[PDB]
This record gives sequence, structure tokens and C-alpha cells, in this order.
Amino acid sequence: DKVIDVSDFGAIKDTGSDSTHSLYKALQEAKKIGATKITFPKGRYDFYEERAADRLMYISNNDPGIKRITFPLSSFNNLEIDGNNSTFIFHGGLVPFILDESSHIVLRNFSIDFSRAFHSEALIAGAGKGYLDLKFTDQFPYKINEAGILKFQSQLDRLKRKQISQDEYKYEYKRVLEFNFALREPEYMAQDIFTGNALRAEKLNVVRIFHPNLKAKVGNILVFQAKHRDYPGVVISDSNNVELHNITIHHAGGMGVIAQRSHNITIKDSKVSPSKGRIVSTTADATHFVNCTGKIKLIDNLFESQKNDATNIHGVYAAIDKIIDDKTVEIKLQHPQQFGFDFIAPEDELELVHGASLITYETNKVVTSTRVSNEVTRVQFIKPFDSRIKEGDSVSKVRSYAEVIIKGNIIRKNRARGMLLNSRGKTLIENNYFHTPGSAILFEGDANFWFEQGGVSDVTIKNNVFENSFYSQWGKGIIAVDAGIDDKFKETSRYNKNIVIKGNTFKVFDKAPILNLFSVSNLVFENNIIEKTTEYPERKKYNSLFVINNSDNITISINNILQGFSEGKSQLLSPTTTYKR
Ligand SMILES: O=S(=O)(O)OC[C@H]1O[C@H](O[C@H]2[C@@H](O)[C@@H](CO)O[C@@H](O)[C@@H]2OS(=O)(=O)O)[C@H](OS(=O)(=O)O)[C@@H](O)[C@H]1O[C@@H]1O[C@H](CO)[C@H](O)[C@H](O[C@H]2O[C@H](CO)[C@H](O)[C@H](O)[C@H]2O)[C@H]1OS(=O)(=O)O
Ligand SMILES: [Cl-]
Ligand SMILES: [Cl-]
Ligand SMILES: [Cl-]
Ligand SMILES: [Cl-]
Ligand SMILES: [Cl-]
Ligand SMILES: [Cl-]
Ligand SMILES: [Cl-]
Ligand SMILES: [Cl-]
Ligand SMILES: [Cl-]
Ligand SMILES: [Cl-]
Ligand SMILES: [Cl-]
Ligand SMILES: [Cl-]
Repeated sequence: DKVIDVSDFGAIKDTGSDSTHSLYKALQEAKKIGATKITFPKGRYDFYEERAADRLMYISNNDPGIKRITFPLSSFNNLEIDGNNSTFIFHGGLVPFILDESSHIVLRNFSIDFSRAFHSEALIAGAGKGYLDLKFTDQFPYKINEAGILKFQSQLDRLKRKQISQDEYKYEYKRVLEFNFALREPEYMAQDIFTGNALRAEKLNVVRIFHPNLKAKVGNILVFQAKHRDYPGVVISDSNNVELHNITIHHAGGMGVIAQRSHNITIKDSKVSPSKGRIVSTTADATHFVNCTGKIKLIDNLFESQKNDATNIHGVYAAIDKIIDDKTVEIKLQHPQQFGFDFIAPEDELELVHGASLITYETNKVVTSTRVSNEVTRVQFIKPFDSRIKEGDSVSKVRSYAEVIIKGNIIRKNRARGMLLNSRGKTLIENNYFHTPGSAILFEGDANFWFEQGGVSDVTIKNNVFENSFYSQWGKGIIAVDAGIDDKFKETSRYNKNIVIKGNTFKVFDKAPILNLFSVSNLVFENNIIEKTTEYPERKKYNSLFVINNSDNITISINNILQGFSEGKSQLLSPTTTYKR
């Protein structure tokens, strides 16, 4: 009627049977009749590959290919999916949700998990020169083949072997990271150890893995980082007015929520958090927004234990590959996880940017655009473009940049950074808790490897708590700039502008930078409380709370408060150019 009950289409809870086809039929009926809601009788629902719809997808900062989709929400309008706090379990290579060219879609009250994680975890039972001894629990099956290589499996007749073998790709790894057993966070100062996808291994007649760079503390947990990003949790693509309310994402092969080229997204009262027996949630970013517009609201969420940043809101740079004539260029997407990102349309305004400095030469209007491939697009401008532009420079679309509201979130226990603020729109970061091994807030962006467009223009960071963040090495300080500006251009490049950091509590354990800035104009750091702790060992390489280079109009104000420090506030609040002296 107005509300469609998925059990009227044969999806039965708690049985363990596949509910994919019944779900599909309920979705098509909702589109046929104009229903505004689908409800699940509260229970457990399982979804498998065999009857899932298949679609080519490019998904920014994730891996492209054929996706099997359990909720294929393409061209839906004005539809709410209320799971009534049901539990959704996905078996194998599924993308749970893709919202494609949809509008006013509300997702509420369910959880997402996969029956076997894409990553794997092990207890570290011993260590030595070039090896670790590991105990795996049952939920991470593996085989050690005749070659002496550790290969994780989907599960423990010739065609069943063949399909299991075909599953091996999904559980490939590329690096390992040590997690502290007691704190359930990346181990203090441990770093990613690259291994590649094949580790020599042997079972001691416990599994021993061999690699020259292995180093960890016994009793900690070793995480094998999933190599691939093929199965993100919720994809929001070319869509508008999407809300996620009380969604729990226990796991994904890649990001928890990834949005590209969409407009108005809210994520509220949701959580990314591990399920029973796991120390890791999603295998990449909890959330992530590419070329999005309107309001992006992250309200009152819990993001913990994912293998990457909690959020990143940014644009796409594309390199100028070939100059065809004075008015025409071919641009090329650079990073493999950007291939297929079409964004340049007739009448768009583009920034033309010098690659090594991130200085904008000019803006220009595009009159025509032709997609040549999933890499190359040809672009014709209305007037001849600036004569200084060379091949190797980049373009970025001048958007109505997203207004970013990030309020009331708890961000902790994840690998890497807290928030990558590459939002050039009006940005508000207020009343969040950060406990991250990397930079809690990082202004990044580059046009040489990730080709992500950042460059802040209006940022307010007010009344957050930064507790012993940046306790490892993914970043350059608690709040830091690592934008891709060559040293030669730092003094003249001003990439991030107009930043107010007021009313925060920084609980710090050593004298690593609270602020580490370059190429900034107009930043005010006032009315903050800085308070010394002993939560982690002090690192002797840091002796400066405020490292500032190649910036202007930076006020580190006198009205900040310092508690528990040996030295006086006038030494401690005084900027250096270096970490030490
Ligand atoms: O230098 S770090 O800040 O620590 O970056 C970490 C880095 O890890 C791997 O590369 C390093 C290690 O492999 C290490 C092992 O001994 O050797 C180092 O010298 C390598 O450093 S290097 O890459 O700077 O040359 C990653 O490669 S690997 O998995 O094949 O081993 C490498 O890509 C890089 O990982 C990135 O670290 C970031 C935090 O520092 C962040 O998590 C990146 O992902 C997210 O951020 C970027 C924007 O910066 C994009 O938005 C991504 O989509 C986000 O997911 C992370 O990249 S990724 O996980 O490989 O995709
Ligand atoms: Cl009906
Ligand atoms: Cl039922
Ligand atoms: Cl779809
Ligand atoms: Cl609508
Ligand atoms: Cl299961
Ligand atoms: Cl095959
Ligand atoms: Cl659980
Ligand atoms: Cl990854
Ligand atoms: Cl140059
Ligand atoms: Cl943006
Ligand atoms: Cl030192
Ligand atoms: Cl002052």
C-alpha cells in the first residue's frame, strides 16, 4: 500500500535462507505502486550471491568491476527502508547497498555484516628475527598450500573446491598492522608493515609467518589488511537527499559509506564498530565523500576500529594529459581507484591548477566534453586557457562545495587519521571526541598521487576533545597540514584559509605538534585547554606544540590555558619551524 512488508514477498526471518529475491520483488513493487516505505519484521536476514543483481560500477577510492548488489536502489525516489533493528548478514562478495541516481532515500534501523571478514586477525603468540607465531580463531579460515604460502579462505567434490578456490581473491592481504590487545587500537607507534599478498608460512607440528620486517609484541593482535576494496557497505552515487539513521556497519570490503557526486547526505546515530570476535570494523574509511554538494551532516555517530580514516570530504583533480590546441585539452584520471569518475560536463567551471604548487592559475568555462575511456576525457573551453598551463598540471571542478557539519561524533581506535578536511565549503567541526593514532584532523589534498582536491576556505573547529591523539605516525601532529605542495612553492602557495580553532580540550601525552601548519592564511587558535597526560611514553623527537612554516596571519593567542606542564605557557605557545631545535 503505502508501506510494503518484505515478509509479504516471501522473505522469512531467522531461517538462514536467502532473502535476496524476495527483497528484489518487494523493491520492484515499491517502485511500481509508489510506496514510500519498506519494513522488515525484526529478525535476522541472510543474503547470498547466487540470485543478486549484477551491474558494472565505478566507485571512487574503491575498486571497480562487476558488483552483485543486494539492495540495488537505482532510480528510486521517496523511499524509506526501515529494518526495525534487524540484522543483515551478507555471504561472500556482495555490495549491500548501491544508491544510484536516487532521491530522498532514508535507511534506518538495521546492521550490516559479512559472515567471513575480508581481512583476518590472529593472536601473536611469539616473535623473533623475521617471524611471528600466530593463533587464528575459527572465523578466519586459512590454508597453507604446498608452496608454503598462507592463503585465507571463505571456508574450510571438485566443483565445491573450484568455487572455494575462486573465493581466495576476496581474502587476499597486502600489509599487516599490530593492534594492542587491551586497548583494541593500533599499537602505540606501530606502523603498517608491507608484505604483499603472499607470506611464507608453516604450521608448527599455531602458524609461523616469515618476513624480514615483521616485529610485534607477543600477546597483541595482528591484522592482515584486505588487499581489495570490492565490497563497500553503502554506495551513494549521483543521488540526492539521502539519510542514514541508526545504521550499524560491522564490516565492509572497503569503505563503510562512500558518496560520489551526490547532494545532501546525512548520517546520524549510526556506528561503524566490530562484530563479535573481531578487533577491526570496515577494511577502509568509515565514511568518504567525493565531489559532493549541499549539506553533508555527520551527527552523533560512533566510528571505531576501521582500517582507515573516519571521514574524508574532497574533490577530484584530473591531470592535463594532452594539450590539443589553445582551447582544448584531454584530461586523464590518475589514481586507479578514480577510473570511471565522469564529472566534467558542458557549462561547468573548472579550476586550472599548477600541479606542484596547488596554486590556481585561472578558472575557465567548458563548452563541450567527450568521455574517451574510463581514464581520458577531452575538454573544450570557451576561451583559450592560461598560456602557462603545461601537461602535468590539473583541473578540478568548481562546485557549490558541500557545507560540512560534523557534530557529536566519537572517533577512536582506527588506523590512520580522524578527519581529512578537504572541504572548501563552510565547515563546522564541533563537539566530537578524537582518539586516533594518526592526525585527528588533517588538511591534505594533492595533484601528484591521490589527485584529491582540498584547500579549505572556512573552517570552525570548536569544543572538541582530542585525547592522546596522534599517538603513532600517520600524520604530522594532532591538527596538521600535509598538502602536496613542493617546498619550493610553500612560501607563495596559500592553500588553506580562514580557520578558527577555539574552545577545545587537547589532552596530550608529549610535546608533538598540536598544530603543524604550512601554506595557511588566517588561523586563530584561542580559548583552548591543553592538558598534559602520561598515557603513552613521550617521544624525544618532538619538543614543540606549534610548528608553523610559510604561513601568514596565524594567531596562537595568549588566552589559551595549559595544565600540568613543567614550563610556562609563553615557552609552550611559542611557534617553531622544527619539531625540536
Ligand atoms: O606514510 S603513511 O602516512 O604511513 O601512509 C601509509 C601508507 O602505507 C602503505 O605504504 C607504506 C607502507 O607499506 C610501509 C611498509 O613498510 O612502507 C612505506 O614507506 C610506505 O609509505 S608510502 O606509501 O608513503 O610510499 C600503503 O601501501 S600498501 O598497502 O601497498 O602497503 C600506502 O598507500 C599508504 O597507505 C595510505 O596511508 C594513509 C595514512 O597515512 C591513508 O590511510 C591512505 O588511505 C586513505 O587516504 C588517502 C588520501 O591520503 C585516500 O583518501 C584513500 O582512499 C584513503 O583510504 C592509505 O592508502 S591505502 O590504504 O593503501 O589505500
Ligand atoms: Cl504489497
Ligand atoms: Cl516473518
Ligand atoms: Cl544499482
Ligand atoms: Cl523525490
Ligand atoms: Cl554466518
Ligand atoms: Cl574460474
Ligand atoms: Cl555483534
Ligand atoms: Cl585498503
Ligand atoms: Cl614546476
Ligand atoms: Cl567538497
Ligand atoms: Cl631525536
Ligand atoms: Cl593574542
